[PDB]
Amino acid sequence: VNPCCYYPCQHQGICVRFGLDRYQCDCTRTGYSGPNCTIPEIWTWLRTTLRPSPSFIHFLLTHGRWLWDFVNATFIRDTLMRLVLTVRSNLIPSPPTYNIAHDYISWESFSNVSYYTRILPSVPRDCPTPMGTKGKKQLPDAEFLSRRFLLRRKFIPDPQGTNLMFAFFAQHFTHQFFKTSGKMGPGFTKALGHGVDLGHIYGDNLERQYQLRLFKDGKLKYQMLNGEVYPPSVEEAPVLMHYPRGIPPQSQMAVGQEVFGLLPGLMLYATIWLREHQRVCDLLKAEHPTWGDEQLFQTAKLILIGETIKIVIEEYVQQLSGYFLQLKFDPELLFGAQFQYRNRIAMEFNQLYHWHPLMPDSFRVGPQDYSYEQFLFNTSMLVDYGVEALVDAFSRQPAGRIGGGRNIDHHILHVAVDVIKESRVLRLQPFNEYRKRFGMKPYTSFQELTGEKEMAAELEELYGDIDALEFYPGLLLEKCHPNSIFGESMIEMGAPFSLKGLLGNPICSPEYWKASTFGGEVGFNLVKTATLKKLVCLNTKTCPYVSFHVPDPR
Amino acid sequence: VNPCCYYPCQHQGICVRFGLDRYQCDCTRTGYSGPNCTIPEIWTWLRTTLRPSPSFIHFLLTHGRWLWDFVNATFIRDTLMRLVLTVRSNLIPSPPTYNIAHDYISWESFSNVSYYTRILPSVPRDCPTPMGTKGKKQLPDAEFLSRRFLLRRKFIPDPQGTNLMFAFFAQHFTHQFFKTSGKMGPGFTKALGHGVDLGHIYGDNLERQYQLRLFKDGKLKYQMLNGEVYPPSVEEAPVLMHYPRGIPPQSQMAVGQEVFGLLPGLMLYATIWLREHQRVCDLLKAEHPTWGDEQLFQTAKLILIGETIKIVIEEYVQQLSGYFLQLKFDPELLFGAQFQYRNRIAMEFNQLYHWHPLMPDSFRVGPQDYSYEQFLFNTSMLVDYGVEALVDAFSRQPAGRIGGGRNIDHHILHVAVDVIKESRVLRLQPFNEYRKRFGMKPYTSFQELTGEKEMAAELEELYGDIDALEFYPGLLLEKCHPNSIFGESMIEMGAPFSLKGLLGNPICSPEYWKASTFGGEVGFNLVKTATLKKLVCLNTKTCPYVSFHVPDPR
Ligand code: HEM
Ligand code: HEM
Repeated sequence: VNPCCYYPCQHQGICVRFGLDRYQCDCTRTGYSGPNCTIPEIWTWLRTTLRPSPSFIHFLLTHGRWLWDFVNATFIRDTLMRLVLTVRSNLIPSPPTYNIAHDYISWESFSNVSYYTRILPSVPRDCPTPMGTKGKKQLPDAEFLSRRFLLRRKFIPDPQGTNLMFAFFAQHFTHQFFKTSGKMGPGFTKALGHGVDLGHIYGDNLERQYQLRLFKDGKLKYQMLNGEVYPPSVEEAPVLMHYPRGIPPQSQMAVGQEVFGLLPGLMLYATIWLREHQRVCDLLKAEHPTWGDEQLFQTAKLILIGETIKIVIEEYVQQLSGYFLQLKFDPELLFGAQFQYRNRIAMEFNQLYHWHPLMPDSFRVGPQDYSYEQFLFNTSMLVDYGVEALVDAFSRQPAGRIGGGRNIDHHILHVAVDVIKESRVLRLQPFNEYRKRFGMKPYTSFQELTGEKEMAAELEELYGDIDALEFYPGLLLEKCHPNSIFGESMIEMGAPFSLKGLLGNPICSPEYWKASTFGGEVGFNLVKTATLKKLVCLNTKTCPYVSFHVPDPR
Repeated sequence: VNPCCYYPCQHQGICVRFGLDRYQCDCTRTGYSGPNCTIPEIWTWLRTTLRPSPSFIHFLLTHGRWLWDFVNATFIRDTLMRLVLTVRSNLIPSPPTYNIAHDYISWESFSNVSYYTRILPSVPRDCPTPMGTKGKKQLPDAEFLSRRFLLRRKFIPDPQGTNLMFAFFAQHFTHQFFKTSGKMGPGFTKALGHGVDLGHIYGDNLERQYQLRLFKDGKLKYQMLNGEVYPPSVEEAPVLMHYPRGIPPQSQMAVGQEVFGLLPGLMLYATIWLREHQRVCDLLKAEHPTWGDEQLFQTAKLILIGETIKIVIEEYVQQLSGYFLQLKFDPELLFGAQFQYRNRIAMEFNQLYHWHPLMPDSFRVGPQDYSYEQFLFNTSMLVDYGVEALVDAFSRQPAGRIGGGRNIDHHILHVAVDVIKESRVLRLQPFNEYRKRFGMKPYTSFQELTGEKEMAAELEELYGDIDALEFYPGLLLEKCHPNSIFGESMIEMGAPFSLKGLLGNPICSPEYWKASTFGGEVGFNLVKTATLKKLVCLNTKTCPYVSFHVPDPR
């Protein structure tokens, strides 16, 4: 009973439940027609039938680097880059649609921005299985799936050669828009602003942003330890910070994102970006002696946002895609498109970025391995080695494979367990529903999913139906592409959430991406040539190896 | 000293002050080039030179109704309507640009949404005149300009034949997005949501919205006086309401916008829309017996927003434009355009909608005139005459001319005085700067402005330079078009602020304007055929004369 439990409306048509026993699919401009939105318009049809396999497109982006050096040297770089942007971005709705409270559009869902859109509604709470129709009557014990399948047995490094500089960049970056409320529950972001507002550096709330500001030359407060510039102490900026009970204000560093006390990893980066902010303030001060503090501050936040979003497209995403296409951040590729410039980070996007397999077994800085119980919460390590050293270290140690399964180190394995349970509170739909939704074809067996027989078989025994595989488990347990860090679904589902958040940033709008926004060519060129090496090395007394890539191929 | 005081950058290029003594104009994609953004690209040029006079275009929209009956019967209705939408909407920046605190783009200006964008920055606080360069060293005494020029001498009715149903619709409507904070100051809207969020019916803050809700069938609370449905008392919904000290809870009606106790006018309408909400709830309940309260509520807010925004385009704006073009609200005209769906109501747009000249000398309901001291705060009048009667009355009494000057009745003349003083705190730029900005040509004399010699001459004596006429005074004192309620500037500056707020509503987005949003065809057709007569008459026991127009031409 309840027709919408059968997920009847295909090609993202919407199932509105009508009088009691019946329902209706709204196929408004889905490209399909008829009662379950399934008969293709001739165009719709032709497009889909000619669309090449995802797994195949991947290989073309990792086919002969010669041809791609040539394509990268022509304007086709720009064409394909525009096209990646448009095509991938169209899959994410704008304005936002639903949230935990509403599986319909409402104005509230549209304005209460403490919320996280979901792109697919809840499994209706009146369905037979907790997953709709198919599946076991009661889901697998989370604790169990994680120990049995997610847990690191033997460390598998990522084949693409990702290092911890990347692992930690990703952590830092992600934690400016993923900040689940806790005190309100799942759904609910405390990181309102919903994207690359650099609130991990400056604060999710103004009051804290003023607490971290110097209010001189547009600068941010800091402290000076040994030779260098390190974040101020909670002594000099009250701000808050989560630190294990019994750690003292003085020894705590005040940062922006309250969690970053947790590891050096997080702290390292927040130091680089504070140093970078100061630097930019001074160039801007030099340029405009009139400016005054507030304008220097705000213009600096804009440059650094421009920097962050360039480094992410041209270096971070270029590292984990592994495409030979040279990606580029040129906002102007979208000025001819019908693109909306706004973003709402989705709860599903939060599940998908739960990629803790990157974290290794121990942390080798210098020639000494550190345990997690030495690394996590170590307050001195940063100050002791200094930004230069740690960058080099993290740049050399490899990060783990994400996809494939059996790779979450036990110290953090509990997190993946909480993720699966949140999928459950969240009532996230099946995996495959999301597969369909992101333009992919559903798995017919776990054997197709995994790509082996042993796990697949037990997984089958547990879930009961491939059509009942939970979203996060399936994401992590799917077969990796060739010799890649994850497989098909991570890229096809993750990529649109990521490119809309990046290019849907107001800065990229024709209205804002003008040189004056940044304070004239000076500022504007700083965002236009930002580079990870430049970020680290211009703020360090000596340049280490800095890369998202593990060296030389060693 | 301070180059930007001379307003150097033409065609809305932006004057960034550089090292001390010098500055630079950023002409990024203005269509013009060179140091003050003045040399036209050949396209830019050709367009502008071929653009017909505004005053002329107006006459074409009030040229032979025969030709316009034919154009209205073809698809050209839709073409011109699309074109009005695109063309007018392009003049308003999206995302928002500045605010009182920032005359540069900043992320804060972009996210602290208690703010009101201004489309042109402040007169820099270091300029010689308070208006930049030109003008008297100290501005005209507000008190004086208003008594001398704004004040109603003899009532001039509006020639277009606008009535008080319109006067009060406009008041009600406007007060859902103009809610200056007071406790924070000028700048600062308490009506966050910035547009047609129907927060005048439902509340600017959720907590109050829950206080006004019944939480049964999606309905809103109410009370039953004599035969009809009237808003609940502050007794039954705490909510707040501004009522003159000493009025008791029971006699106060609880509404949504706290000010609406002030007049029957405001209350009358809030009664119609509460009755309309309930009605819609029931149709929706009838359609979907499954639905439950929250979804009925939210789907009703969406229908009523759709209604409000139709009635405004096809009836309200059609009444005060007086064009023979039949305007239409069809969101689909913009699905091919590059339109951004977001709005931020501007402080200037608040000044311009300060059009208090509509209010008459006394209020004749029935055959008895009421004084302002009988009308304002009269708690019984609504209940005493009932919605039916008052609609008829207000539908017959004519509203005053807006433009032209000398028409603000003394009882409310003080308001216009506060407006001019807020223009001053706000440091709003000259009038003409805004003229240029909205694609018009500046006045060379007050004589050109006004269109007579006596006021113009004294005005000149007071302001010192035509290029120093304050924005609101100039708006109200400019010569009315032919036999129209206001003149050129009110339409050319007001119209874009208005059409972006209307069509930049999320509901109009391709993502939302689907039948399901509204709950299937039923709901969707209610927004698609909404009419003022339907609004009033389907919620009243007997249909009066209902119009924005004064009858028959009498
Ligand atoms: C490889 C880098 C990492 C990435 C990309 C990553 C990503 C994430 C993300 C996206 C969240 C969700 C945040 C929210 O919405 O509130 C999260 C939560 C969490 N992560 Fe990580 N993380 C990483 C490394 C770590 C490490 C090293 C630890 C170990 C200290 C860790 C422990 C946790 C915990 C405890 C939570 C919050 C509690 C919970 O979800 O139940 N993460 N992580
Ligand atoms: C013809 C209909 C009217 C329109 C279109 C109109 C419009 C406005 C607007 C746009 C505001 C600004 C609201 C804000 O930002 O806070 C306002 C303020 C005000 N109006 Fe009206 N109004 C109308 C009739 C009236 C009447 C009849 C009165 C007399 C009781 C009145 C008295 C005021 C007062 C006292 C203020 C607030 C104080 C101030 O601005 O100093 N208005 N009006």
